[PDB]
Amino acid sequence: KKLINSQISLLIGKGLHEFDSLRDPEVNDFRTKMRQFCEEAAAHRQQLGWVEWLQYSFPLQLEPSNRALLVNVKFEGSEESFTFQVSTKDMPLALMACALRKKATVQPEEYALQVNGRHEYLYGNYPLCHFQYICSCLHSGLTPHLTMVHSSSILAMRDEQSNQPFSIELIEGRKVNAVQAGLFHGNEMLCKTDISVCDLPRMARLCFALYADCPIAWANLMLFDYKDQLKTGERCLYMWPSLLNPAGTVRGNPNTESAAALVIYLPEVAPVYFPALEKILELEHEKDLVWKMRHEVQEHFPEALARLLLVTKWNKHEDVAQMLYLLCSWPELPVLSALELLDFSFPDCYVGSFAIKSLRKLTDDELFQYLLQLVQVLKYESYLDCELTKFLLGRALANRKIGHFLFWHLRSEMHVPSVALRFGLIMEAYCRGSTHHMKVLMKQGEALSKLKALNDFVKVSSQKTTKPQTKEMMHMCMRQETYMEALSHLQSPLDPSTLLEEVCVEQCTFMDSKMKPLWIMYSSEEAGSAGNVGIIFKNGDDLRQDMLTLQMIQLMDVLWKQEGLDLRMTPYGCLPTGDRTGLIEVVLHSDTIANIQLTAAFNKDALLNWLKSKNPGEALDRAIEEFTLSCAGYCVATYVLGIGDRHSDNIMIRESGQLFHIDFGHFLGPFILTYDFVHVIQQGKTNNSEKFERFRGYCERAYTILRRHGLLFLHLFALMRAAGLPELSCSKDIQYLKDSLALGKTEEEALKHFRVKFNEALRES
Ligand SMILES: Cn1c(Cc2nc(N3CCOCC3)cc(=O)[nH]2)nc2ccccc21
Repeated sequence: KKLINSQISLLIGKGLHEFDSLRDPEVNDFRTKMRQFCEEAAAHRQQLGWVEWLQYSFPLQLEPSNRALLVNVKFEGSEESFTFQVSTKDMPLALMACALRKKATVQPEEYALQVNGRHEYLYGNYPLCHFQYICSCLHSGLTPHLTMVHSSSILAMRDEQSNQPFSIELIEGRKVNAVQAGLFHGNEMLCKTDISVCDLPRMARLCFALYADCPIAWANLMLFDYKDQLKTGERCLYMWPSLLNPAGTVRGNPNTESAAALVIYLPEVAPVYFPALEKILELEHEKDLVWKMRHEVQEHFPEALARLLLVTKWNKHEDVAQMLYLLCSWPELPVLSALELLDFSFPDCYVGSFAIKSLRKLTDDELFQYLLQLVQVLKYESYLDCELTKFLLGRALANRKIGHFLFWHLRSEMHVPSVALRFGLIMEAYCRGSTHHMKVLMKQGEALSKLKALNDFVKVSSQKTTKPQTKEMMHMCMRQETYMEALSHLQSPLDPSTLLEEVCVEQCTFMDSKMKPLWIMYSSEEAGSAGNVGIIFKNGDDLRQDMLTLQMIQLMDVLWKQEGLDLRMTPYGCLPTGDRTGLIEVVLHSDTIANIQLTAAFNKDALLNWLKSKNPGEALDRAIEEFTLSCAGYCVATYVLGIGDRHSDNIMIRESGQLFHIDFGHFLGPFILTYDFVHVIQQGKTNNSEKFERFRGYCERAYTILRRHGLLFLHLFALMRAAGLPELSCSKDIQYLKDSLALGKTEEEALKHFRVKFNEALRES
């Protein structure tokens, strides 16, 4: 009744009074409208069925021949566990019907299979092989553990989890040192840094830059307000430190004490708004030809809308109204085309609304893949109340996994003052819709706060004393009441399906490096070996570049699995949580190349003998295949993304044989093919052509599949420019993908070019 308001403030890292203190009507209009939208989404959520509620809380973790395996099935009420044998091609209902007959001695449509000690469920018309939990148990050799949960238990859980030419007067400034004005409609100008007042578009930006050559500060603002009315008159521009930047935020600097301010005046012409859609509908040499053929583009080339929207004159109101008439009648564009329109080059709200309309067909799995890029588009946005915010919030309240990651993508960027207001207001609105999930994320917030204090304890002690004494100091600090309660019994921020319960204090350690990252181990009695999970807590380094690289490798694996090619990739979870704060998922039963190299007689034998120890007898044959597929997959991945600084310490190998990279610090500027890995692929033989030429084929096929989806990597990386990455800021960064994948060249021309690069790495081996 009263605690909710106080709980949001602690959770989002900013007090609710701070929004009210600004006295801005736009912020107040957002808080009132979004709350009603979020509460209506929460009202429909309670009206949903028991299976529909499972689709929200526990989304199906699905995979992107008459095998049989035993399954341990138990009930909610009793501790009785009935183990029986089933088939991999069987439906979950068949497993439920078989479990029903076991309890009869000692209807299945009323049950749902819950994964023991996990926030995951098995349901729907899909064979057992299509589930992520089943396939993971098969390679580990473990038997799946499921619990029968009746419809009444899911329904009871739902009830407990409920809620004239344009001119401006340049007055004065106040800066520190020893003013260029320009009008923009996206990435390009409207006039020279010479435009009529009636010839001004709705999404027009007035950009400023203060300099002496030495750049000092910049400031951008919208000509029209949130209520479609042109701004008048006097305005104070709180400048941001630094030629002219149109991509930057249209909101002033919050530090009104130290940052520079510029006073400007907007001359009154009448209370002139912008004409509504109803009124709009009535009204080198290649660019002119494309605009001439505009009707043929709407009828024959719908995909060419992006090229048509760049050629249209935004500085003339006649061309804008003519284009908008076609846009309202324009057919629905596919996912790939809609992602291109979200870029800063297309600022118009109607273009943005058309993109959202085309993005409505996205599945919860597809939305999760591009979620990071969609959150970045919010930075490019002009106003708080927009279609992208409504779409991201509406889908976050429809799927709890989406709502989990959306929150963390907004919470991690709260320390940045340019996005602190927007991201905080979106999180506040989401909390009004999901009251129970707000409490769930609070437990994660308490755990990360304790981890920061534990990392600070380690950072100080490691300098004062040695490594074994600092480890025991960390152990004694963890054993405390406050630490044992906050760090136990919570949903993992890296994966909401994974439950972190008991923390194994003795297994917990730290790396003796510059930032001192924490190693946190867990265990669950209900889950068993599935509950044995680890988390790496890092503080001081920016993990935004590490996550993006790991998300692209995850995307590569998804695109390869779509064409029936499983290159056994290891896409472990990486997620930033705050100011240089983040988490890394531990890939258990794996070690670095350096640790294994340090019995074997030679360096080439070190990796092979380790595989012979973990996979004995005929199990070694699978480990070589697992290594060959993973090496070929990561070889293309490290070449396309351009991952440099590669040594034995940043390359890891699983006990099953799977090879994977870690520590992605530098990207986008050949691929390493050292004989140490080649020796494993060739089964230990000095000369094995039949085993090497197969590996050569896997590298060539993986490269061609990514070339076909070449535009997808180009569209997503262009949207990530808003984040402000140090290695992904200029047009030269996106050019690396155009050079590595060779988009301009044909399928055969790029494959022949790839063969030269493949032989270059083999000659250096
Ligand atoms: C070796 N070591 C590392 C190195 C390190 N390990 C990483 N992981 C990736 C997931 O499987 C486990 C290893 C990812 C990464 O970026 N850096 N971090 C540590 C943190 C605490 C203790 C030891 C640590």
